[PDB]
Amino acid sequence: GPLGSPEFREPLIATAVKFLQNSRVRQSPLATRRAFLKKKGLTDEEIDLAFQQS
Amino acid sequence: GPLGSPEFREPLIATAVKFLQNSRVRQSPLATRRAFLKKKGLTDEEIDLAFQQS
Ligand SMILES: CCCCCCCCCCOP(=O)([O-])OCC[N+](C)(C)C
Repeated sequence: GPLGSPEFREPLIATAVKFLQNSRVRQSPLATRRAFLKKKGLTDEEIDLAFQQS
Repeated sequence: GPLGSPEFREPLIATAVKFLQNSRVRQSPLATRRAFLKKKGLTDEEIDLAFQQS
């Protein structure tokens, strides 16, 4: 968010990448994968970046 | 937060541990360190765990 720092967002993005590459996760619909990352507190941009990197 | 999976919260807690171990950070008042982590999106439960592991 607007008052946060990259240091604390970067591990969430990194985990999200590993999440999106995981064989269990990949069996769920794209929207469900995105909703899961949203419930993890990731911003729309962070989710989009995770998908790019995955 | 409570809805987060350990897969995502543990790496964040790990990041908070590194934060709390930092020499400059340790110079700041306790309340300031906790509040900094709160504005990063950690809950008191997660901050307590960070301190526990620090
Ligand atoms: C390496 C990444 C693989 C992650 C693959 C993870 C598979 C999802 C498991 C379902 O998660 P959850 O139960 O919503 O979260 C746990 C949070 N609590 C149980 C609500 C407290």
